[PDB]
Amino acid sequence: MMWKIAVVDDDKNILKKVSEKLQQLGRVKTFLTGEDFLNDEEAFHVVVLDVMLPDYSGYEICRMIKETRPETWVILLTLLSDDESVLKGFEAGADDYVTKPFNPEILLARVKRFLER
Amino acid sequence: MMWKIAVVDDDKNILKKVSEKLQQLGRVKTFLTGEDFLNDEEAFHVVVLDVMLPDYSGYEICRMIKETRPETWVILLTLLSDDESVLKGFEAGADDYVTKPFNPEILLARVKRFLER
Ligand code: BEF
Ligand code: BEF
Ligand SMILES: [Mg+2]
Ligand SMILES: [Mg+2]
Repeated sequence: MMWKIAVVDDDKNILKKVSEKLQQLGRVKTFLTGEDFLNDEEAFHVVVLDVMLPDYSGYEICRMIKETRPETWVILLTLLSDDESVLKGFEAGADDYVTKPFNPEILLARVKRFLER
Repeated sequence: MMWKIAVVDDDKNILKKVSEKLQQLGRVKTFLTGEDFLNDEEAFHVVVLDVMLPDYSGYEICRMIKETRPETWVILLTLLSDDESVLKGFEAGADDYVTKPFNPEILLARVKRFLER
C-alpha cells in the first residue's frame, strides 16, 4: 500500500530531506508554496506542512485541509518552537507539531504510526 | 459517550496535575505503577504513560497495550528526551512522545486531537 504524501515548505532543502525520507512509505509530492499545494487538488493521507509560507500560513492551509478531508493527517514542521506556536498549530487542527531541526528517522516513525491507523 | 483516559506514573504530582488538567475531556483514572495498570481489565481511549516506572518500563507496557487493545492511543510522557529514547518509544508502538517538563496545555491539546478521532 503506497500512500499519498505531501510536503509543503518554501525551503528547497526541507522538501528534499523530507521527501527522500518518506518516499519509502509511498508517493511523495513536494510544494514550495501554499498555492502550489492548493492547486494540486489531490487527496493525500498525510501532509507535512511548514507554518511560515510566502503566501498562506501553515495554520490556514491546515484548517483548509481539515475542512476538506478531516481524515487527513497533518504534521506541522516548522522553525517556530515556542509553546504559543505549538498551541496555535493544534488549534488549527494539526495532528502533530514537529520543530526544525528534526530527526528524519523520528519524522518517519511519526508518519508510519499515523498510516497504521 | 464517555472518553476514558488512564495516567500511569510513579510521580504523584504528575498524576494529580495531569488528571486535573485532563478531567475536562472525560473520566481520568490514575496509576502509580505499571503492575496496577496492567491488572485493570478495563478499556481506555488514551493512556498517558510514564517510561521510567518502579516495576515496568513504559515501553514494555506500551507493547502489551498494543498487543491487547491496539485501538488505544498511547502517549509516552517521560523525562527521557534524547532521540534514541524517542525512537524506542515509537518502536514500542507509542502514538506520541511528550517530554518532561511539559506544558499541560499542550498535553491537553495532544490528548484531545486523538480523542477527536
Ligand atoms: F518556516 Be517554517 F515555519 F519552518
Ligand atoms: F519516570 Be518517567 F520516565 F519520567
Ligand atoms: Mg517556512
Ligand atoms: Mg517515573
